[PDB]
Amino acid sequence: MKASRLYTLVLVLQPQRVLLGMKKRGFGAGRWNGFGGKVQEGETIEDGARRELQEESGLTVDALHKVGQIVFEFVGEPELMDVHVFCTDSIQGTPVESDEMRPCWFQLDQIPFKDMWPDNSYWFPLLLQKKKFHGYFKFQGQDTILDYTLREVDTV
Ligand SMILES: Nc1[nH]c(=O)nc2c1ncn2[C@H]1C[C@H](O)[C@@H](COP(=O)(O)OP(=O)(O)OP(=O)(O)O)O1
Ligand code: NA
Ligand code: NA
Repeated sequence: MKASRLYTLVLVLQPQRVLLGMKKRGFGAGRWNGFGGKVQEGETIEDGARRELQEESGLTVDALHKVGQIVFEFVGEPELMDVHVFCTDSIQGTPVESDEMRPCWFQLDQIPFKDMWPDNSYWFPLLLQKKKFHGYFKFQGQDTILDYTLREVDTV
């Protein structure tokens, strides 16, 4: 039995495009990802997701809808990442680059899967179909999946 830490992940998904953020600095830079980070004490998971979206992309939203939950395990790390996945389509400002993140729109026939986390190829298609899901992925390093499960669910 392992302990888990709570994280959020936010996909700004509009009818023809998705907003992703490229990690600019540190280890892992170069990869495109949704926006998010660790949930803080006292805030709801949804409010943590809204906060990270604002801090990381500049976008504010009044509300997000929860679309999935994914547990990530990394070889050599005993703590699991419990990632709660949310989707916007409703935004009211422009994305802003920082020293840490560069946000960019991609058309939905140009989703940059090869430069995203490898798990995204599996669960993103469900998100695009407006389906909900639970997933688990075990990684060796940043690129190699050793085991995974993915299921569509009616309720997250
Ligand atoms: N395999 C994966 N697939 C994916 O789509 N997103 C992943 C992922 N692994 C991690 N992430 C996302 C989840 C979360 O949004 C982010 C990881 O959170 P961070 O470590 O950036 O959190 P914080 O910015 O709160 O951390 P601090 O450095 O403590 O401030 O990256
Ligand atoms: Na944070
Ligand atoms: Na983050």
